[PDB]
Amino acid sequence: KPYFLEAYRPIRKGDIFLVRGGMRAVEFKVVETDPSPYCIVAPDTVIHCEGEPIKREDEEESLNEVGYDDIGGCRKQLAQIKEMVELPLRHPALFKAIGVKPPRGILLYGPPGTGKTLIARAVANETGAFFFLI
Amino acid sequence: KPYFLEAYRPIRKGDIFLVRGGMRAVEFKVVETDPSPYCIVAPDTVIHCEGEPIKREDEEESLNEVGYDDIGGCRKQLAQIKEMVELPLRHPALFKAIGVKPPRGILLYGPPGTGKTLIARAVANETGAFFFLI
Ligand SMILES: Nc1ncnc2c1ncn2[C@@H]1O[C@H](COP(=O)(O)OP(=O)(O)O)[C@@H](O)[C@H]1O
Ligand SMILES: Nc1ncnc2c1ncn2[C@@H]1O[C@H](COP(=O)(O)OP(=O)(O)O)[C@@H](O)[C@H]1O
Repeated sequence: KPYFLEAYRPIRKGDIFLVRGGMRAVEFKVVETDPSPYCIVAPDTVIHCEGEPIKREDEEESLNEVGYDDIGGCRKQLAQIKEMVELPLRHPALFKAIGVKPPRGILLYGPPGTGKTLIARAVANETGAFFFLI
Repeated sequence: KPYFLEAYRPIRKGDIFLVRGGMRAVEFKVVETDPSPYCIVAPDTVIHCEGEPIKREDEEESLNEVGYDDIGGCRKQLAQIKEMVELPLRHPALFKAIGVKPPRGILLYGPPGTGKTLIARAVANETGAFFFLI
């Protein structure tokens, strides 16, 4: 109710709109909309208190995963990495269309607790590339 | 006799009131009280000489285990450890009820013969958590 209030948030059936409170981030999927396809939420809509844990479908990647929005203070090097390794993953057929040598090894050095593995996992999640840890 | 003397100690059947002397601490359990449930002790009560070793019940934890009363001179560090590890050990469900990171590793540095394992055992006995030694 606080979230929908003063908002008139548009919403389509199946959306995963997320709410935050009680220092926890819970996302509620709208399963059914009486009109279709989408609807505005109005304060005059009776509200429906069910609270059942329907398990998430396998195919979607949970919102639990990290992204570029979960890191701060390393914008310059983050942009460097993004521009360095954006083409070989989103455009490999290109790299087979041209004769050029891409990088095949990267080193990151800094004091511990600076967000290195976090950066690697964020980059992996944000391009769909398979991630392996050693 | 000297302990009940000048005392009128309140006493209920089954209590483990402890007596100390002869450079040893022995506790005598009252198994029978002629009136019930509790009573005061009086100098005019004849006394009974039995002195038989009935073995202690399994479920109760003996008085041999160390408590905070056995450690003095380290009040600050003991208070720090208590305030640090009271919640996770005695309120596990809460930490699942909120998103926060508890500590799962502690180091204690000091010269030998200062009572570090003593403190660990005292805390373990005072919170009822299982204790393992390596
Ligand atoms: N740049 C950053 N922005 C936000 N959080 C960070 C950053 N760097 C480290 N952290 C925090 O550090 C934790 C992970 O540490 P990590 O980076 O794995 O250590 P290491 O640097 O040894 O790999 C995360 O919980 C994260 O919140
Ligand atoms: N408050 C106290 N502080 C330090 N030592 C104590 C205290 N009370 C008793 N002791 C003594 O500490 C000894 C045990 O210390 P110990 O466990 O060997 O410490 P450490 O493991 O650090 O060497 C006992 O023999 C006991 O007499």
